Amino acid sequence: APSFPFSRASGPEPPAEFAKLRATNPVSQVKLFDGSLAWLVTKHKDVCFVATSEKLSKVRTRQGFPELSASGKQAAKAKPTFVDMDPPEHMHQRSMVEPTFTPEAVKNLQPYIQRTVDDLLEQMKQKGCANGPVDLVKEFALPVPSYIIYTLLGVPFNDLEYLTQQNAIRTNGSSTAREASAANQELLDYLAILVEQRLVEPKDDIISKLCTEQVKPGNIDKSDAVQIAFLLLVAGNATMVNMIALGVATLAQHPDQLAQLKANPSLAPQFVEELCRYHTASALAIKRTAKEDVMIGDKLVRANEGIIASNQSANRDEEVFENPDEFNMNRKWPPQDPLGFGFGDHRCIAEHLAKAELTTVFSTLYQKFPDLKVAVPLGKINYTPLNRDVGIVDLPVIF
Ligand code: HEM
Repeated sequence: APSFPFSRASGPEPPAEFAKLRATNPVSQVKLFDGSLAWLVTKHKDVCFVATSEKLSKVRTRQGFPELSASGKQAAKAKPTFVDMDPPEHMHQRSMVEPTFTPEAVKNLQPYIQRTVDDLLEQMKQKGCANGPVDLVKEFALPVPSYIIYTLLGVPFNDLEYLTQQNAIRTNGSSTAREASAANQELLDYLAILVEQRLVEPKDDIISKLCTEQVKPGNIDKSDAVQIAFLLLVAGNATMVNMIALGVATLAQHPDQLAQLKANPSLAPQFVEELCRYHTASALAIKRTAKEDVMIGDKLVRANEGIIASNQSANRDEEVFENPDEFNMNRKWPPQDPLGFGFGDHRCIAEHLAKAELTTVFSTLYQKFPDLKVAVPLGKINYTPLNRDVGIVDLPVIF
C-alpha cells in the first residue's frame, strides 16, 4: 500500500496517482504516516457517497479515524466543534453560526466585500512597484479574506493587521514550531478577550450573536464560543489566500482567457467556478471512519476502518468533467456539482461567502490593474511544497 498523502506531480498539478487509480482501482488502500491503513476513494460518484453516507462518522475519537499527521492525533484529544461532529450535534451547533453565511446574508454583504477589495487594491496602487516587484500574497491575497472573516467575527478595524499576520505565521511553511504555536496562542488569547467584551456589550458580529443567543442562555459556554470562532477563522483563510494567488497564476498561464476576462468582467463567476474545480486547494477534509460495514464500489470497508475521499480527484473525474485536466472557464457544466467545497451536510459553511470574495476579486483586479503581470517566470512560481495542498507561498507581481 502506497504512503498517503501522495505528492503533487508538480507545482500546480494534482498527484499523478489519482488518474491511475480512477482508471484501475478507484477504491484502494493507502498507508498513513503511522503505518495504519485507510481506504482512498477517487471517483466523483463515490466521493459523494462517502460525503453523505450515514454509516460513516466524522467523530475523531472513534477507532480507525484517518489522522494524517501526529499533530492531528493530538488535535483529536480536544473538545470538538461542529466540523468533527455527526448528526444531530453537527447541525445543532452549525446552525448557531450559519445565518451569516446564507446566500441572502452574503448578498447583503456584497457592498462591504467590494469596499474591502477596493480599499486593498488602492493601498497596493499607492504603495506601487516602482522599486521592484511586490508580493501579491502579502499585499492583497492575504488581507482580503483575513480582513473579511475577522470583521465578520467582530475584530475592530485597528486590530486587523496584527491578527492577519499572526494567523499567517500560524501556517507559514517557514515558521518554526515555536513560532507557529506562539501565533496560535496569540489568536486564542485574543478571541477569549473579544468574547468577554461582547458578553458585556454585544455588537453586530458573529461572536456577539454567539454570546447573546447561545452563551448567555447556557446552550454553550464562553470557551466553546472561542473554539467556534477560531474554527471559522482557521478553517478557510489559508485556502482563500491560495485560491486568489492560484487564480492570478492560472490567468497568467492562460492569456487567452485573461483577455476574455479583461474584455468582459462579468465572466468572473464562470472563471471562479472553473478555478474551484481545477485547483482543489482543500483536498483532505472529506474523511470518515466506518460505524458499520459498508460497501463502496467493489470493496467492503469494515467497521472502524478509515476512509479519505479525494474531492480533488473527483474534480478531475473524466466521467463527469469532459477534458478535466484543461482549465476552461467557458466549459459547459454537467448536472453533477464540482466538489471544491465538499458535499453533503458538512459542505463548506462559507461556500457562498468564498465565491463572492473570489468573484469580487476577479471582476475588479484587472480593471484596477489592467497590466498586472507575474514578475517571475511562471515555471519559477514558489508553490506550496508538493506534499501539501496546492497553493502559492508568494507571488511577485508588477503592474
Ligand atoms: C475557496 C475557499 C474555500 C474552499 C475551497 C473551502 C473548502 C472546504 C471544503 C472542501 C470543506 C469540507 C466540506 C465537507 O466536509 O464536505 C470545507 C468545510 C468547511 N469550511 Fe471551507 N472552504 C473555503 C473557504 C472557507 C471560509 C472562507 C470559511 C470561513 C469563513 C470556511 C469554513 C469552513 C468550515 C467551518 C467548514 C466545516 C463545515 C462542516 O463540517 O460543517 N471555508 N471547506
